[PDB]
Amino acid sequence: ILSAASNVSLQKARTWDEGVESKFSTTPVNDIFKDKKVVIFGLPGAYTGVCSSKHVPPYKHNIDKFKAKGVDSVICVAINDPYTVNAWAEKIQAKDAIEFYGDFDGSFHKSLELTTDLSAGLLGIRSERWSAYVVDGKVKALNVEESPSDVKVSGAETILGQI
Amino acid sequence: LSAASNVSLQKARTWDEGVESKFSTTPVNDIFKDKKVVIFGLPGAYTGVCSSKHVPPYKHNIDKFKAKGVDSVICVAINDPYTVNAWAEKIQAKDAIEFYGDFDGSFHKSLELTTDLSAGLLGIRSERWSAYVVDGKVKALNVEESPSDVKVSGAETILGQI
Repeated sequence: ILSAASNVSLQKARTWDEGVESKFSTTPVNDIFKDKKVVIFGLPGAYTGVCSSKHVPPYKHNIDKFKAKGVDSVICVAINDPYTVNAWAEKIQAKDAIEFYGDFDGSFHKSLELTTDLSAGLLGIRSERWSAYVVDGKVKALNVEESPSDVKVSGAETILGQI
Repeated sequence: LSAASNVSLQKARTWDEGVESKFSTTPVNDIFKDKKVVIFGLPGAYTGVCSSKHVPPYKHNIDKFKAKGVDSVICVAINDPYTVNAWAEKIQAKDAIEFYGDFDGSFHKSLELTTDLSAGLLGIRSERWSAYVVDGKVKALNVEESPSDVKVSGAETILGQI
């Protein structure tokens, strides 16, 4: 726990991905942010509110503009097991354009203090809706929606204008 | 205090739906009270051999169940209700089987049916089980030895126990 803001995300956590493929390997956060320009956005979770409606698409549609700015990878993370994140990623044909990761522990977001209680909505403790541009592990730009159901500042359009 | 042949009736509640705003939840009484219920739980939506060998058999024998007087056949899992639904739709299992969620895990925790599946990248989930409950009392209980096995919680078995 330590409010993300413009610091070094590098905390010994790790995230997931796949589609029920047996080995269960996971990706250390270093392999994701070290020596790379990363655009990453998180959301309440697969199959929820306005995630798979207004949040994800914009990133897929501007995948080129991102790479044009030198972005190494554009990733979507969510506190969902990697198998559901994938089912969902397939459903909205967002894979191949955006790298989807899971954070079933919620440990990734917990280390950045980006978890919020969405038990009223019938989802457990989840992540807030955010986006950030991280260079070699350092947060150059951070956007956290005031309300997880809003897509006012974590959209692709915004972060893009910040790189 | 694991489940065995007792009264499931514990003040918990389960879910369902498909991102429809009201967020109502179903009290366990409304589910088991005065009814013959066949219920089976599994590790979770989009996992191992759940949506492959476990669910189908129940859908395919939905008639035989009702023939025996079963009021409802339900599938429960520690997944939010929106994912359970996405999954239920995907495997065209709805309309045949009532799918519920247990995001709290509270339902299974009260029956001591939770197991740690962190190695498989799923959090704390439920074991793979099936049970026939009459007016809240467990007349038959089947808990797989290993959550990945479908040896005793299948539809075929529970059916032969009603």
